[PDB]
Amino acid sequence: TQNLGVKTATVTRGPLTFAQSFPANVSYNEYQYAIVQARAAGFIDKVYPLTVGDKVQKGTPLLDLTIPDWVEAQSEYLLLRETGGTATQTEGILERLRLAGMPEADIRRLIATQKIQTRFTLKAPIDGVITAFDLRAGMNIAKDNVVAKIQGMDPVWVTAAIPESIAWLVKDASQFTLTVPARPDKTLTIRKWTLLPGVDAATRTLQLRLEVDNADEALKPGMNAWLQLNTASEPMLLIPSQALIDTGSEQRVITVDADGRFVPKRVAVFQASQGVTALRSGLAEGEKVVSSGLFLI
Ligand SMILES: [Ag+]
Repeated sequence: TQNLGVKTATVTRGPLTFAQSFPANVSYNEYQYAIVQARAAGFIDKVYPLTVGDKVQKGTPLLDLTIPDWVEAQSEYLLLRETGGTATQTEGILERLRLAGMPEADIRRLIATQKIQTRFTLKAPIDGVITAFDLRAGMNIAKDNVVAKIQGMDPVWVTAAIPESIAWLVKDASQFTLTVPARPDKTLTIRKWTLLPGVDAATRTLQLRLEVDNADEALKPGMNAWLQLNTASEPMLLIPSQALIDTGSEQRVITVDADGRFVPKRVAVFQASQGVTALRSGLAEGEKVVSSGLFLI
């Protein structure tokens, strides 16, 4: 017999979810930078109040290079304007200067002020941080030289390493939980996600690129981060773990009959996890099973 107090569950067919944890490295994304490089070749000036580790916005100062060749060309052009000159010829000369590297705004300014144009302070393009920033004091610059570069933070990248098989299992962003030791947030969005086929033969792991959402600012490189990644399995018959009993080779449980009448069924488990058990053999889909309750022999 089995007096009332029950509770019930019904076998259903599904995959089992396996949760795994990996350690991510927080990194600055490569494409989100800005390289301030210089057209023409030039000497440096002023050099500003910057130290290589600073916040910058729209590049608003940075430094100034005064240049030789352009000035000579401008002077020749000015002389042509003063005398009398083919307007077209003057235009061609201007075009050559523009080609050399003249900023267009600067050329317009020179035309407006018939002032030999000579000194430009260049401003960095993006609101940003600077990755490399150390040259100073009037030095030669050439061709297109790095005036250096600026790092941006709208995005961030957290890297986790996965086994190849587990990685193939991946698919969808939802089975992704990201968390951090320093600065736990309301949470962190995962905005993009990618597997870089490059197999860390050091080990047999693929590299997972994760683009975190850095719009408010609480993110840095080499901070520490845990990627709790969710996974799954070919589908199996699933019972709600609690109702299942063995303590020996006896291994199983009770089947209802809509009659409210019980019975023993000998099931095989396969695996257990997270909160449910998956049987290899034993029960049929939809069969009823019990998840709470007690009764007497
Ligand atoms: Ag299975």
